[PDB]
Amino acid sequence: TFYLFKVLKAHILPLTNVALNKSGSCFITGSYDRTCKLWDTASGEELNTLEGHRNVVYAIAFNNPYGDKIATGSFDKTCKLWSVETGKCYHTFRGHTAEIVCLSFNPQSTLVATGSMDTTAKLWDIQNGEEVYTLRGHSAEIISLSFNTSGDRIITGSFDHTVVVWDADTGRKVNILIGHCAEISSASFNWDCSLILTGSMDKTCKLWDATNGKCVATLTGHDDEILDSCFDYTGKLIATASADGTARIFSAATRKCIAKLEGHEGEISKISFNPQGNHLLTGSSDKTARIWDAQTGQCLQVLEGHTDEIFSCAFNYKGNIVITGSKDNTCRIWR
Repeated sequence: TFYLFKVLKAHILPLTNVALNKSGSCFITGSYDRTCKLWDTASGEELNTLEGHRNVVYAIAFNNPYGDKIATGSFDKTCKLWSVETGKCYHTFRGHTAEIVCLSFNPQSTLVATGSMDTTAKLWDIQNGEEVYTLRGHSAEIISLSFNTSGDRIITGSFDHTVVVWDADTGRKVNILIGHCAEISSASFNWDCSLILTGSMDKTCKLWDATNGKCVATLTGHDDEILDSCFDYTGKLIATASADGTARIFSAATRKCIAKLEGHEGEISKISFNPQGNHLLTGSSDKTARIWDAQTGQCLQVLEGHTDEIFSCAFNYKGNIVITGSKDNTCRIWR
């Protein structure tokens, strides 16, 4: 069971993304106010404010597990890198020829890979400051992010109905996953990193082999667009969020649908498992952030407080706390 603590209104102009640190201590918030602000979960104090960008900061993440540095991607040429210790601007990355919307880091806190709407992805060096490689293999916007454990590969999802699997080693395409009939929402690796789970706007979720890049499974059930898809910490199960307004739970190995999650008055935006793998969290357009059991299908709790749609919802890494970003430019914590 979860409850509201109090309310924290992050900004008054539109909020882009919410992301927490590994132990749950910290969560970052970006917005249309050209800024990224640094909040901690316990105090609620805005630790630092990250100013310097000339536009809306959209894609932000933590250096998790390490969580000692911050990168921010914005609606310009820019990617900036900060530390969490001090709020100053460290590294400069310019070169993308369109809005930068998707970024993620590498194992060992290597360097940074940025997915931008310039139809390209780029790898930039950080201890040094170089862009080292340009990943050109898409005909459309890159919107999704993933790194495999060990960081040998990077999968780039795009609006051209294709996933391209790059190798961080060479910087060339390993294989190109083809089969989706509409824009791809999300994609990430499982525990083994042998299988890739993709979702798309063509009512389908597809399950690919990481080895050769062959499509092992095609999952049916949703009646409209798919907005998100996820494995859990174990990789045994599969969760899919859709614009059908329903949430579906499959098997990794059997792929027969195990359960349907219903009770929604709206678009389902986000999906995520707890670190334990026993309940499941949903943020949606209607009134809600809701919590389900992965095996029942029953809604264990509906917890409210936001005044409009919820685009973000995530556990911390031991399921201690839950954080949600909404369209009312407010982030709420649930203990």
